Amino acid sequence: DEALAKAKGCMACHAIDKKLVGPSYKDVAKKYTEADVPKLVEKVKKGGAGVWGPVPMPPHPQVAEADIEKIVRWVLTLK
Ligand code: HEC
Repeated sequence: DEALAKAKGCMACHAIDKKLVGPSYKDVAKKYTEADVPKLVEKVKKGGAGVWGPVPMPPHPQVAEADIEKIVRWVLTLK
């Protein structure tokens, strides 16, 4: 949910309705659906670049994959 995203440092680089370093969560929800959850979860975990730009999202080797999936399913409901 939102409190979890913020507890895991996500909202330093992402906001619901505007762009910061990474895409807005509303743009992420517009690009993907619940079909894509497994793919997004790997991206947050392993990090990486190129889908939205050249600046990489760092890996998250110490955030539980269960928590990441929670944040990701919530991101996707922001329409
Ligand atoms: C900067 C220090 C970041 C923090 C911390 C987090 N994210 Fe991020 N994210 C960042 C960038 C620069 C990008 C674009 C990467 C690219 O391919 O261009 C992203 C991307 C995402 C995405 C979209 C993934 C994709 O479309 O391939 C999601 C769903 C996302 N980020 C979620 C997310 C979560 C849940 C974070 C906290 C656990 C998190 N990000 C941190 C920059 C940064």
